[PDB]
Amino acid sequence: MESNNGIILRVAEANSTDPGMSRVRLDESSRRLLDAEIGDVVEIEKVRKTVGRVYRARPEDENKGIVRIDSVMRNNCGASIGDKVKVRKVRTEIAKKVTLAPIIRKDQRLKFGEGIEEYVQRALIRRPMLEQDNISVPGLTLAGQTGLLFKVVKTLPSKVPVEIGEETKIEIREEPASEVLEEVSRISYEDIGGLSEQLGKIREMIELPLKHPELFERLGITPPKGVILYGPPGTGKTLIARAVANESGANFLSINGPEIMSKYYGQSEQKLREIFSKAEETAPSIIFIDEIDSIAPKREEVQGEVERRVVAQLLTLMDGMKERGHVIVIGATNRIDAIDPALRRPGRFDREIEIGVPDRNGRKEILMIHTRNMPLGMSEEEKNKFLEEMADYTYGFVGADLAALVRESAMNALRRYLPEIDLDKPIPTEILEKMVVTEDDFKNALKSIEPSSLREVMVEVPNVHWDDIGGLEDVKREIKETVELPLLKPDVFKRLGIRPSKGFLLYGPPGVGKTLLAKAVATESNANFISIKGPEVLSKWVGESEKAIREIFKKAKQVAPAIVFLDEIDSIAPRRGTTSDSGVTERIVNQLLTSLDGIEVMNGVVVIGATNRPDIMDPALLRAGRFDKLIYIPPPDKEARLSILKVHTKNMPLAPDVDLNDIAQRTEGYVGADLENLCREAGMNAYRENPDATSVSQKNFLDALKTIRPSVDEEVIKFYRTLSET
Amino acid sequence: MESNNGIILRVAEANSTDPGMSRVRLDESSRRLLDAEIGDVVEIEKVRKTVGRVYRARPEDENKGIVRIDSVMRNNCGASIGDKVKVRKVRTEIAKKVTLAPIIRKDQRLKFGEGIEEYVQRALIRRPMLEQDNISVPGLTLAGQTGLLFKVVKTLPSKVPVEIGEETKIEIREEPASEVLEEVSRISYEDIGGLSEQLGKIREMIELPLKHPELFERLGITPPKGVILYGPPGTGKTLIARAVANESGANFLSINGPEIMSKYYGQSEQKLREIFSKAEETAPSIIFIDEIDSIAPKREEVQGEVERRVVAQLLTLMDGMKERGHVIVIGATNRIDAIDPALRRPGRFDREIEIGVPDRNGRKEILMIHTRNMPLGMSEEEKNKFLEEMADYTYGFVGADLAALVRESAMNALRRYLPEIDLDKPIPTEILEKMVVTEDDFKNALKSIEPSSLREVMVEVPNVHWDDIGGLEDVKREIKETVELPLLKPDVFKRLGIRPSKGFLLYGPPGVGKTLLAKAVATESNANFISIKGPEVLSKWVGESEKAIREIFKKAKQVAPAIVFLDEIDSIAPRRGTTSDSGVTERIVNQLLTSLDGIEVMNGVVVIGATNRPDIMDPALLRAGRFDKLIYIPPPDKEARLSILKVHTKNMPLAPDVDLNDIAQRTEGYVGADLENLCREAGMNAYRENPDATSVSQKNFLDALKTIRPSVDEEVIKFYRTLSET
Repeated sequence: MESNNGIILRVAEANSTDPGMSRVRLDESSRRLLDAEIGDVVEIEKVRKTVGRVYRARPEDENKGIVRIDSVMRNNCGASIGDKVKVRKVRTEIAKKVTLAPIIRKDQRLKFGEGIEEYVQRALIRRPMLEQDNISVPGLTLAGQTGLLFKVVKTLPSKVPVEIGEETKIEIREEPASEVLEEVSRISYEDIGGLSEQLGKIREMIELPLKHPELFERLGITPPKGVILYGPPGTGKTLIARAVANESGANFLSINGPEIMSKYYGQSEQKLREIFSKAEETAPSIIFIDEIDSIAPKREEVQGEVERRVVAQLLTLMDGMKERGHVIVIGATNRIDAIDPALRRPGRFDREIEIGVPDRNGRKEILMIHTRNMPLGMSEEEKNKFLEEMADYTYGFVGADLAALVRESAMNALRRYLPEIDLDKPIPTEILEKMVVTEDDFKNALKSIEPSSLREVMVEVPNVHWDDIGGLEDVKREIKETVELPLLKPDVFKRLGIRPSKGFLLYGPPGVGKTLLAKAVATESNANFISIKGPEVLSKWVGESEKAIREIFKKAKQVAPAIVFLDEIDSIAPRRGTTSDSGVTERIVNQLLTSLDGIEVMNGVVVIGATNRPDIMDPALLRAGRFDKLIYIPPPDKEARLSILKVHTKNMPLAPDVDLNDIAQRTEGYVGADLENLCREAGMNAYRENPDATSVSQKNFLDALKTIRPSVDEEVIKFYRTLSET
Repeated sequence: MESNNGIILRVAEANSTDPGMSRVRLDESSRRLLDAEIGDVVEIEKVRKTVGRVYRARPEDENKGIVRIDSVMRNNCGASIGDKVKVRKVRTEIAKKVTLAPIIRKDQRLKFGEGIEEYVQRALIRRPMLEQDNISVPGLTLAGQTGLLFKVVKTLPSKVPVEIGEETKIEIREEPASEVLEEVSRISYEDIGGLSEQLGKIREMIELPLKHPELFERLGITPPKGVILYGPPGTGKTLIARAVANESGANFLSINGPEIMSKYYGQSEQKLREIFSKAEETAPSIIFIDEIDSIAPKREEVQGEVERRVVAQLLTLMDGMKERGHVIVIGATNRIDAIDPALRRPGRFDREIEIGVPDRNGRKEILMIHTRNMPLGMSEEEKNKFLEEMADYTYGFVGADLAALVRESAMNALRRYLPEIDLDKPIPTEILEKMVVTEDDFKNALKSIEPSSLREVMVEVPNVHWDDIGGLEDVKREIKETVELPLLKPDVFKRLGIRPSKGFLLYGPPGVGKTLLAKAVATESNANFISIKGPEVLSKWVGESEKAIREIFKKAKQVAPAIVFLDEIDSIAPRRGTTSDSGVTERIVNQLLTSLDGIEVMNGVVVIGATNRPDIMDPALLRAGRFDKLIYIPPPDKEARLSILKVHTKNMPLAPDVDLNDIAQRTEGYVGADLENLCREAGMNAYRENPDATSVSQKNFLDALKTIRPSVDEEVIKFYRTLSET
């Protein structure tokens, strides 16, 4: 990694795709170590003396220590993670003409198209080029068209590494050419969109079984056997295992279930045994069984004992290896519930990896992986497409869905462009210029979408703060003491001999904006936001997943610290019946008690219940340890309402035409959720299509005032006041 | 003990690993009978006329006739536990130069002698050594490498024992040490701290077949043929057996069934015959079948000719015993009902053993086995390496989880250490010196885990006494005569005509601390505790474990004297529709009724029911002969409530200005739960919620009065009484 840089620099993976390639991100403080100015061309040289020369370029968030590098340069130079390099300031000259040839292995005799306008011109923008070095220019969504690998057979400035500005003619030969360098179809970690933390968390964790073979194979420590993967597919499960294989240098051997179901009675097992034994003798290699869940579900529900021994044998084949051949059996599955206890015991698989559906941050990264093969990407075209925009329309979808989604974006572009022009056997050059991906390609691609999976609550943080919602400072001032302090002050409550409580219960009028109260304490904690809505219980009540509902806490336990917020969950108790068809409880209700009582009072997880109809609960949540603290949400008052109105209403334009005091007298009946609606509705009455300098007017508030009904009654406020007594 | 507490003694194992491997824990009289006192280095000579020196040490629980000593010195000399030893105090000698060599197997040429400064130079601890001594030092990296073993090839003083002072120079010649040996890495009795009574039983069972100096003619007993193990495997389960072989010095054979079941019809049998034949030349030896579960599962479920011939071959192995050459048969399975009736009966397996799960303690003694190899001799950080603080957190898991947990703990530390430094081919000293353990990594690793516990009940005895909860001296005096006396005075009963009762049923308001009432008498009875409650019972229902309900009594029966406590048995009957799906009855009650009638009270079991509403359920549990005495728990009262509050206030700081009499008299319609929360909620007001350093105040108990509200109504409290009258 780092020698105290300026010569040996730590290599990282580009968080962007970068313009072209040779553009390489460095830090101002790091740029002084090699002593040059941005825009300069520097050459990085390392083991094998395989080289490329790149640009000194901007940082973004970069720590002083890293260098964001594209895997293309790494693949050409074969750079592993955190390698050591020799960099120096080099004088780069002007090219005259460079003779290139496509890779026949990857092409298979397809593209004769003339790329002087497209590939070449793109290559004419400030790209250093090396003779006898294979380099690629991305872009061009698939017609059969990618950034195509071009090895330099000759450069007119013979045996001189040179840079191509915009004058020179790059030479497209199309002549067959063969090299040793690997087909880049074998991927890199960067090719996996995933997430940062997730991919990283999995990266260094999947890094340890190998670590790296080069300087350290095994001296201290030791391998912890195999690995397991969970969850539905991301960009892919086979891709994650394969990306680890390619960069690591170990051979990649795919073992799947259907191959075992193909042949029986020693035909598959001997074939599987041979491939297993062949993997070690051919090591380094990666042994990966995806469908093991299908072959080894065993609760003894399946049949064909001869089939059970086969996988129970593959388990015995693993420990037959000393871990001296440097190969790992990597498992994968959709669910951990399917495992046989044999897979569970250490010595076979002791490692656990959860593949979750990447958040918008991940889908934002997946947009880049696709825009690497196609135009129209953020900063790729000078017109900027902000990645959060496209992510706004992707909900819980994965890479395979985004790919299929982008595949349709291009397919539509194809469906429009090509058929109207049709085409012939030769691929014209013109079609590549006319080809333009449009923001509509996403629109028409979004027209076909669907979730394939069952919902399981996920982490997030809002922007809410105490000021973002007004009123009720008394309960608010208490929430600080309840949640934040046990996290920041675990050692205090020991000296006090006072044992805190796990969680509390918010109860008050229906729909006070109770969700906002959770979001407020959520952002404050700077932790993850987990809210269990009724509909989620409904959805999980249909699939008899009430089991899964307990993993929501388990998930909260592993991702801790987090705040698990239970909304309306109380309804489950009376749902079938309170005492009617069930006495105090269901099998679902006890699950909350199991996880809540089992976990310690002070942990990274914070439990918050919310019920605005608190009596229909069965007593379980009321008893000690079961949500002890009873927190009542009283309705806002004339000052809070005035204070809640002023906060939510000033997020848009405002004018003296409507004032806080006069409207406050008009609302005695509305909670945080209702008040914010009045502000929007009043603005929906006026319009800025016809001239308006403000989004609100007193006449408009009076219109919304008529629409909304002061549903509050001192009667409905009495049940809570009387109920807290009973 | 041993016949002589003087020079001649018996050798016993160190119960705590301790730094004292080179030290020896020595009783106060045993030293006096020998000679001198604490502070003297001693020379020990024993059977085989091999010697070693050590430093003595202070007793705590020791009895004169045992000197608790490490396996290192014994394994170095090669001695087992129970051998006779000649100990004396001698001169403290010193080495001018000393040699040490690593093991070949452990190395495989992986360490060239770097590390001299971090280990040995720091290893000069004034630990008495011997000529050609084999010394073990802890250290290095973890991820699961065990203690670092050295052999002394040379000590510059010619053929004399020495103790290591802190000056001397040291030689590492990169020379051989041993390519073969019985090591501490090869496991020992000490490495497992969970077995206490079980390990004891195995001794008479392994010894006599190994024989031993004490017994040959074998009065009574017999050469037991086989052994069976139970419980989740992988933690000690596989290690226990191979540990009995290493310490017994017998010849060990590990058997893997699926690799035997690999071959069919005559290829497998000869392999089995060879494993058994192999045990004949080594007879007496150790046969261990881990896969017996998979080898003979057949209750008539799975068919085929192979499983009957392989077991029949195993059944043939039971007849092949000459009994003068007797070899041990050990096996591992997750239950007894899994194997086949032929093997269950004597003549093949006459010994069937349950291997349980560790307690917070039991897990703690598994930690020091791991901590032995962990750096940072002691922790001032948060949790001291007196390990009480680390062990108590978890609901608890087996050693494999702790191993993988601490295995990843040192890994989390490595993640912060190594990736920043990385390394080159060599591993210098400073790197090993800089890195040390940190408890936060154990917590970060605690967040990545799984609850290996599936369905089961660990038992214990509580600390609750009658002082923890006061009031109702009549019921307090009643539970004593009902619980204790059946154990203490069953004979007084028969002479005068009364017979030991069956059980009694507690009932009263919810959350009065009724869960503590049983724990209170449980401490007085000094018996084992069992809690039968809904979340646990329903957990059996989810897994259709109802048979296990009977196993709880049977398990409480083998570990008896024990106490079983049934609360929440309410929720059991109605939730299946006591009156809804049947008239009064369900299946689960039959399990309790069947098991309740099947057990008996001379087995050390105390049947205790607890019910909030003794009506809705079946009269069986209510009728006498199942639950005899009926006990109503009335609500706390001022004078008793006062004492209970005095029990709470002595756990936290206190001020004179607060008086428990007045507030207790301001409190009405409350159970013990509200108050134990009250005192806590009050203390929160004074010190932290109001951010001061100060002890509580009367306003705080008044502030809690505003927070707390009546729960139990005086009218229903009368209803419970009238309800009981009927």
